[PDB]
Amino acid sequence: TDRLKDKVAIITGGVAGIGLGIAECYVREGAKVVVTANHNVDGGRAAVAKFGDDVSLFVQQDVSKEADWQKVIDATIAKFGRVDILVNNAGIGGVNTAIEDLDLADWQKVIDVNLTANFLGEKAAIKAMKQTADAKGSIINVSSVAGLVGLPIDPAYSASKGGSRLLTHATALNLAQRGIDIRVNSVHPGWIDTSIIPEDLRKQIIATIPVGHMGQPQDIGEVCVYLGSDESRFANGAEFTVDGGQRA
Amino acid sequence: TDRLKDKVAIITGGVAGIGLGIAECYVREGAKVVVTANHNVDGGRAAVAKFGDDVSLFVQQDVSKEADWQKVIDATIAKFGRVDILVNNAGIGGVNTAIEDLDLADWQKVIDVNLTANFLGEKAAIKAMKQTADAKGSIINVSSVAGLVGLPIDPAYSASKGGSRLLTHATALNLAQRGIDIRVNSVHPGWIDTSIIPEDLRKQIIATIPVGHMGQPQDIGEVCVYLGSDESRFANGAEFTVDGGQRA
Amino acid sequence: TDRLKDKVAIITGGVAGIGLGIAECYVREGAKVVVTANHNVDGGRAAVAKFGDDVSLFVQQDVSKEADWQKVIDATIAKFGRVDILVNNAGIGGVNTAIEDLDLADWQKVIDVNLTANFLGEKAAIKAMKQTADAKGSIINVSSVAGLVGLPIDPAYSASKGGSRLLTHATALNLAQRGIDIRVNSVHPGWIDTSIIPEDLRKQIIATIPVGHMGQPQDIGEVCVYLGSDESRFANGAEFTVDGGQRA
Amino acid sequence: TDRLKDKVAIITGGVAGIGLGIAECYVREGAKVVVTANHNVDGGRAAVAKFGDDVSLFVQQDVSKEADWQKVIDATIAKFGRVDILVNNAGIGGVNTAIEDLDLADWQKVIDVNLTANFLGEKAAIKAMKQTADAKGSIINVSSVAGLVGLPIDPAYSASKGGSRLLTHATALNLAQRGIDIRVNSVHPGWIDTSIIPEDLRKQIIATIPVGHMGQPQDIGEVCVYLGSDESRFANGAEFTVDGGQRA
Repeated sequence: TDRLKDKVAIITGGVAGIGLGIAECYVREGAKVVVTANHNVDGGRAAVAKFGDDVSLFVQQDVSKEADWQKVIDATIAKFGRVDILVNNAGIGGVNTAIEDLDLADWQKVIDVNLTANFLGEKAAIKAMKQTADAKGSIINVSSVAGLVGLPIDPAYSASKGGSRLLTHATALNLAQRGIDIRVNSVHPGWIDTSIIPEDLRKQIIATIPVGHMGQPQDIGEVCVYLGSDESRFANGAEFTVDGGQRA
Repeated sequence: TDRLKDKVAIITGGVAGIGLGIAECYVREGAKVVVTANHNVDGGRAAVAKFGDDVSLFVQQDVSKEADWQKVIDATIAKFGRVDILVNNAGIGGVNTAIEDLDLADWQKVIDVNLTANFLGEKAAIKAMKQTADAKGSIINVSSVAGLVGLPIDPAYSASKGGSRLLTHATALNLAQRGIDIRVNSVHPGWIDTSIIPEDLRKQIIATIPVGHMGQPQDIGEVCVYLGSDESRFANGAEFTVDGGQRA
Repeated sequence: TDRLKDKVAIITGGVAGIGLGIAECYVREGAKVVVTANHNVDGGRAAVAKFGDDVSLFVQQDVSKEADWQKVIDATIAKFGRVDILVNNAGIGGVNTAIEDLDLADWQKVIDVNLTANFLGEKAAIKAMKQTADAKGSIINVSSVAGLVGLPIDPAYSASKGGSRLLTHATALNLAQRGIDIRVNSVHPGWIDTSIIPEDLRKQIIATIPVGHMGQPQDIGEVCVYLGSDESRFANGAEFTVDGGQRA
Repeated sequence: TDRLKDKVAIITGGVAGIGLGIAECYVREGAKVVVTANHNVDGGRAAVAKFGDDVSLFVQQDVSKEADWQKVIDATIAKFGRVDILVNNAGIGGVNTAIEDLDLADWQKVIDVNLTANFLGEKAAIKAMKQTADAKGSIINVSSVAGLVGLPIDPAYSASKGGSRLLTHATALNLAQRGIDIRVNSVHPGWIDTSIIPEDLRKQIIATIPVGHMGQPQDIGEVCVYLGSDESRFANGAEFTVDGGQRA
């Protein structure tokens, strides 16, 4: 049995790191994937060549732009006929700079990409699900437990993650109350082994993970398979943490 | 499939309702199951007849009794050679009344069966896992939405479920700190339709569920497959809520 | 009395509802209060008139505008020579629409006023405290219950209060890590009786409050007196909920 | 102008450390106090002598004992005529024992004292408030953020802390549904400097506190003053954390 047979999924930030692991798990389970990225178009070439252009498609996308969402939706439908799943995975990370010295622009950019872009994606995926999937679908909002090492001191990153969490709740409820079978859940990765970091951090990172190591990207992929499939038809407005016990 | 190939699972209260659902999903994925019940001996025979002698075993068990835990471990190792997964699913409602009118004995029964029994089981499962499974395994405490938010009609229940949720955190961390690869996680079902009730009560229950219908036992089963299998190797000390939006 | 003796506080949204309640408690306890509004000079005059001219000062303020924070700060130091306390109480609801039909401009306006404004105020206040109070002080982010559980009718409000909440945690830790004695906490009001409202809506709001009645504005002020004074010197990065049991 | 004027409060574990801090704040604010202790009878007599026996009383009490609860209630009414506040402060800290090595008797002891005792106290206090204070009162369930220095690894401590959290919510709700104005809330102390400890232990402890220092007993007493008075009449089923940002 292929757990995502004929499902069509949009995965933002989908050609590198965590998003790529989600794409790999999805393709493995029989799904068609549209993977997107703002700048990494060669990442898109590589993914499509890996998966095959019959089951995968790359689209360039800046998730902060309302216009690129319509562009991805149209490209997804044009290629695959429908939209069943949105994985909002694209996000920018946390920095350790003093809060009183943070420029508005740097704050606003994080809010745009980590929070507002989730809203925009939801809105776009919901319309396309009502239009092509009999108002049925699953939306997954991905946000790391910690996006900076040690204390979550990045006010922008933390704020946008907190925003994303409640967005998920409110959206699942906003839909449910009008009888629309579109589930919205959040996934919360701890520390995944993708980007290399200085050893005075990497060792300091692992020191914060009870199980003594980092996750792989497919760890996050596996939970997304669950949430994307009808195995999770009664999971809604909920938070799914895969963090090696980081915030236990 | 076989997402649980050659895993041996103990499932307490596994012969009816949610527990039977978990057992059905487990058997589907190639697991061997030991299902237990305190009173429902005939439900247990029925389960083994439906699954088969070769992959299932019924052991009568009062989860509150320390000796019954040793009994199930003994029977499990004698039958299947090892213990890979414990699902603490057995539980009891509690006396619906005014808090200050609750008898200590009624309070204590609920604590005994919903909380202390979980600890007894973790302990028994951990020893069996170190001895027969190279100190690898997965423990799932089936708690309740009532361990996340207060249940007005039954505070002993709420208390016991909030306790087993935190027990889950501590146990996972206690194991992880010492390098032991036994994961502990909690599952929080909302309303699952498992019994006949008055239509008045059913309406009241459904009003509290945003999606407007109770879940089914296999909804819980599915998340338990994910948690019991190696797919969730980086999920630890975490809470998995399947409640159709109830506490969103 | 005199629990806030010789303290100077800026209270945004300070001339009506919750904020006026906070100001009333603050004045009562010996504080100098700079209350602000964006479009309520009439409100700001009655407050100033009733508090006196020497204990209260009114300033027009758009909390979303970075320039107005400077203006308010400057005028507070002009009048009272220091800043000890900031109460981020200004906030707005949004459209009560279906999520897929919410215009980005409506989303953005809620995020600007409820979330980004809080960050702007924090920057402003931290700078003023560093120089005019020996880097000691208290910031109180007035979020809401909507920042703890989802508000179906307003996903942007939920997202923003969820954001305010984590912003609080992050800001408190950012300052503490640098040995700066500026505390940041959030307060989460449930339903407080401010507007006049129709009986039907009243009855159905009161239906969701376990204690059977809305709170008063001074209920929020009492918890803010505590958070503003040195009685709470060890209260940091925490959440303070006064909601008549609404999210219990 | 005294904030707990004429109030009668029972405070378990109220003769040393944190409990004594709560007692000090309470007497300062005009309350009459009954402080209790299991073994520390000398401390009990000291406290009453310090406060004066016209405003205080000491009763020996094992909070796990149903009968001792009646004893305390009986003595309180005998001496002060009524019961307005209960502070459940008695409690055992945690240990670093391996989960699978923990004896049932050791587990049970902590459950009895840190969870079941809160239930027994709530039960006794509510009856007394109904009978002598017109079904008005305030109940405070105190449980510290950490029971151990490092990771929360003590299963019994964590489980009882989890259960008390939920007992607090459910009890508040159980009462509110019957129109009974007894509020139940929890208070969560961080590390409080109460005893002589070795400097390496102090170092490890402070390492986990973001503000870089322990609190003082009266930090806990101040928040308890707020909760015990009518300043917090709309505060119910809620958790108040005073921890220097320890779990922020």
